[PDB]
Amino acid sequence: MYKLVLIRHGESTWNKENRFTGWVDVDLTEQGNREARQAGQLLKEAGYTFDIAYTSVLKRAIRTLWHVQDQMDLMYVPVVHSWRLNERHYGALSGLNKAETAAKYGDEQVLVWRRSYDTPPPALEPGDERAPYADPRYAKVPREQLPLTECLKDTVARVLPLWNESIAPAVKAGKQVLIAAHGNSLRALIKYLDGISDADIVGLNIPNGVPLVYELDESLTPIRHYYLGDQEAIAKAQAAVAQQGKSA
Repeated sequence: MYKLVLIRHGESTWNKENRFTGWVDVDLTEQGNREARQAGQLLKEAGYTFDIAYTSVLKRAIRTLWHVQDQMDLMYVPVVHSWRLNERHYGALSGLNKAETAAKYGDEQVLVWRRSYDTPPPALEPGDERAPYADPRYAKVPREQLPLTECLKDTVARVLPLWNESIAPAVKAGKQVLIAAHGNSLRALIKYLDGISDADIVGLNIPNGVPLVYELDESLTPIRHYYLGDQEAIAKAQAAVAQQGKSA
């Protein structure tokens, strides 16, 4: 039997301004910093330790890891930073206000864009400032593998290699692993690990900064999973995540 812990980054500046983020590299707010610190305390008090962590190349996930490593006294552990754990790419929605966007296109359309399995948001133009091609983070990724937008199904295809080739072998080797990442990239990994159907993944929302522990059998199949923390604080967290709602 093995344990794997997962954590969405703490509140970001764009979670607060209610803007679709994707691969735009925004930072944590003070509240997001505190969420991260608190997740570290919670794991330290529960006795958890880690031998290795995996995260994205986006600083909001990475600063969340930093805060967890700091409160846990694990600043020395190996960290693999991978573009494959990047938040699902939000195309030409990136930067737009989610409420103003539901007001223009329909609340339905915005639910498709945020939560469906296989519908992509509209794509960036290839010369959009926000396209990834000049970014040194992705200098080694061949150009055709880089998205201008992504549906969740693409996020799954992009995450699995890291899991098959690196994270699964770490877990089996006996390493105690933390993955600090993003709402939708974690939705995607969970969809694979739990065998959640295309239909059912629509409703899964993951709150900011709450450790989520998978217990895995020897074949890496989930036995159970649970959040750590106040179950009330977090039902409220997931209730706020439902903010694809139009404004006045």
